[PDB]
Amino acid sequence: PQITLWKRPLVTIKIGGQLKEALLDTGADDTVLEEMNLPGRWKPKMIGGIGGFIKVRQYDQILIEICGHKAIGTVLVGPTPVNIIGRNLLTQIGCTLNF
Amino acid sequence: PQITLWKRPLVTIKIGGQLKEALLDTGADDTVLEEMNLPGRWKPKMIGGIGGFIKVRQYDQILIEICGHKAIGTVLVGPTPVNIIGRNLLTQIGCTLNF
Ligand SMILES: CCC(CC)CN(C[C@@H](O)[C@H](Cc1cc(F)cc(F)c1)NC(=O)O[C@H]1CO[C@H]2OCC[C@H]21)S(=O)(=O)c1ccc([C@@H](C)O)cc1
Repeated sequence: PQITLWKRPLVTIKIGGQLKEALLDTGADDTVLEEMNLPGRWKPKMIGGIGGFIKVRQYDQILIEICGHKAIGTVLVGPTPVNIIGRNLLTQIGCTLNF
Repeated sequence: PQITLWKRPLVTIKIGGQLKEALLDTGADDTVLEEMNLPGRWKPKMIGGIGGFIKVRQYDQILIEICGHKAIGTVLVGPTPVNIIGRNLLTQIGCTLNF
């Protein structure tokens, strides 16, 4: 799909058997999801944005189905206000910006 | 132009006679620029992100030429880690997401 930007670019995702809504975010290098129990081994990490930093659990090789398009990669889990699909996964589903 | 996301979608903007680079950010509702000298009256405002909130100076009806495309709209100036072009201006230059 082609998505205009008059509204937030929210898509439906499937991760860990759970269904969520997530913002397709070209301003995010990596994917950040609100707290969830994601199976696997994880390493602590810190990430920063507007307003400061949050502590997240770094998970590698996580399967996510983004708008029906499958991708595997690093997924950060922590206290983000919103689920964010970052460029690490946008590249796998072939997402481009167009103007 | 069509832009892949293997690298940050950074573009050159011209605002207030000054040249800057700014991130095309579909996850940002609003445009927020690193500290800069913008002529005009401005209103105090607070905006939130991953780490919390920052105080910014709000400038309305500001002209920006983003990658050679002209847009006029609100520009927030404050302690952002990176210059971000948000949806309020991306819609004006016809930016879309495509996958
Ligand atoms: C400038 C910040 C940006 C470049 C440094 C990085 N960020 C992405 C932005 O797209 C962000 C998305 C966002 C949307 C929300 F609705 C809520 C929220 F908390 C975050 N937008 C944002 O802060 O926008 C501001 C301005 O507009 C407003 O609307 C939206 C909120 C307000 S990040 O998320 O911090 C982030 C993502 C990933 C990493 C690692 C994994 O790489 C680090 C950091």
